[PDB]
Amino acid sequence: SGFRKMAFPSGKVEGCMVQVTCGTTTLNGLWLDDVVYCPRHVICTSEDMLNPNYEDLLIRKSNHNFLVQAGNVQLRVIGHSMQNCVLKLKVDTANPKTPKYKFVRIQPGQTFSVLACYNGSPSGVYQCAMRPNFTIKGSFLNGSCGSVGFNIDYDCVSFCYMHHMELPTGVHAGTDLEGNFYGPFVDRQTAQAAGTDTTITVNVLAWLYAAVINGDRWFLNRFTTTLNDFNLVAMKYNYEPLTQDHVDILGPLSAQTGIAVLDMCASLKELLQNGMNGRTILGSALLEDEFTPFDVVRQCSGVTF
Amino acid sequence: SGFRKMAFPSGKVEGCMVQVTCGTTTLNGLWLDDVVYCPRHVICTSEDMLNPNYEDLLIRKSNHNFLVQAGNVQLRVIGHSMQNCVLKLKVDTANPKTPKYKFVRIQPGQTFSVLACYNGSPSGVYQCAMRPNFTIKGSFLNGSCGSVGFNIDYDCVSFCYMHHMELPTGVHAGTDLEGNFYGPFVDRQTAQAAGTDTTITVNVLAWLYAAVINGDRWFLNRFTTTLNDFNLVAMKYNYEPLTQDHVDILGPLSAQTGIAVLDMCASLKELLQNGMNGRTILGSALLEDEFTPFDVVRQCSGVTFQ
Ligand SMILES: *[C@H](O)[C@H](CC(C)C)NC(=O)[C@H](CC(C)C)NC(=O)[C@H](CC(C)C)NC(=O)OCc1ccccc1
Ligand SMILES: [Cl-]
Ligand code: NA
Ligand code: NA
Repeated sequence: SGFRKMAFPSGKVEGCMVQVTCGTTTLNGLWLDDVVYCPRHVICTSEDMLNPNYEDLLIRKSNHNFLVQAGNVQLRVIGHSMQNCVLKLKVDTANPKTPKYKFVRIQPGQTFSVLACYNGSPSGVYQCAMRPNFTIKGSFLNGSCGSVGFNIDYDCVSFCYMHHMELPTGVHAGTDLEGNFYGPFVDRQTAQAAGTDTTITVNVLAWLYAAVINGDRWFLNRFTTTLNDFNLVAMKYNYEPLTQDHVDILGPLSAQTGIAVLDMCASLKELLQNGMNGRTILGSALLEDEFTPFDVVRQCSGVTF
Repeated sequence: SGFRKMAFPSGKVEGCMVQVTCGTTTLNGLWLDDVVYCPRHVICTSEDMLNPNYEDLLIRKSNHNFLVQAGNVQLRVIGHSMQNCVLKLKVDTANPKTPKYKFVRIQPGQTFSVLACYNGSPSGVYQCAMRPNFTIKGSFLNGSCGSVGFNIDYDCVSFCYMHHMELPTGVHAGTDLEGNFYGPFVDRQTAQAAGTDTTITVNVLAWLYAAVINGDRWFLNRFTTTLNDFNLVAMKYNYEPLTQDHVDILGPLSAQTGIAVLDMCASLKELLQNGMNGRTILGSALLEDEFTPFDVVRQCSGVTFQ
């Protein structure tokens, strides 16, 4: 028993992290097969970052202007190209530690593990969610750009996030590994802000199921509701709408615990309307929304990789 | 910016995890150099879990009664010995993935990463703290025994915990890597219970300093306190006593933020009295006590958001 914010084991990703330096800028790169992926703003000076013309800045660079270091070994760059907001540096050696992997783009509300890195060296690992406002509440300091987020399935690493920037409220923005930003953000030093966020309803419900599985039941009640009635409450409390697909996805947990989703929605309805009355759930005084239904099933059944 | 429960990258430990089987019992082992470490209760049988005589159980085993599997490879056991509550199986192959490592026994309040494993394969990684009552609040299922806790400050893995058991409140108990339990617990299924737990005061103060570093001051006040008056109040909320050692350890965070330690103590006193009035601190509505002063300096900027 027990329930913790749990990240995937990071070893398969650790073996892919390298240091990329261009001019005075050093950040992290991801070395897979014979290509190193990193943020394209590595080629910028501070002057450039105000209003960068990335097409123009890139032609001015040669393969020897990119210094790529895997541990204490320099990698020789033999080509360079841009894909959206990601730079792709072809190197002369395929990474022998390349895991089975694919690039995926995730949806808001989905969770992933972040391997925070500095100077090409992994430093920490933690679990995040893509927020509805397309930010992540990460923990990043200067030099963390190029750190990546991922999920694992059996032996396949699904890379979903590359870190690019911090917004004024202290939350973070980045791209998929094909260089497309999550959210309405750009890689230039202009006025940008996180939009108003909302709470991920289906994940709160998943975590209430985790609580019941771990013996925390005080919030259960005799009542049920309907999707329409509950979604009017969700809107009121800046919760994401609950769809029928969400209900279907929670089906397993409903069957296991004997609490129908709309039954649990009646519990969440009451928690939103009344609060927790001084009590806690799984050690939290807030309604936690960064566990997905899959995360709950995976942790409570001990799936391995 | 930001503040997360941050674990160490687990790869160095993943490369050491193996499966150990004796009889019908399978759990995890830790393969370092030519030795596999695992909980000695792998040699128990179902009928004899209350009062196992481990010396008598072990003398009846040969090396080939232990099946050690590293991924898809069977390792050959060529010797065995018991050290306290850990079994040490000598194998015929040194682990080529052995990191630089050491064994350290930790004190209550210290934190570490756990790599939860089943059948020698990793499931996930998370942060824990050694509670004042010598338990940890982990996430462990059947077969998780032999999973380990560790830190990796400066590219050396310090192993500090090996998982052995779950107590009735759902919390967890285990040993250091020399096999000595944390706390008064024994590897027997006789009735045992964790002591009343308390909050790790020095860690709460560290986390309040982290909040200031990251730009939040709403919880501070104009007051101060003596150390003794603080402890008289904090103990009424089941907080651990704050010692002069703890005050000294908080010095660097006090210096970076300009908030004297006993002034932060006065802030904590008021928070215990008032709650948060609908506010949060670093994304929490409770006072967090599983970040150490060392953890805050590890994760936070050296420059305060003034
Ligand atoms: C090993 O994988 C397993 C891990 C647990 C998380 C399940 N450990 C054990 O099975 C362990 C073996 C004994 C010999 C140390 N037993 C326990 O952990 C046991 C609970 C299990 C059966 C779920 N706990 C236990 O016996 O605590 C003592 C006790 C006894 C009676 C009443 C209260 C407490
Ligand atoms: Cl310690
Ligand atoms: Na109900
Ligand atoms: Na020791």
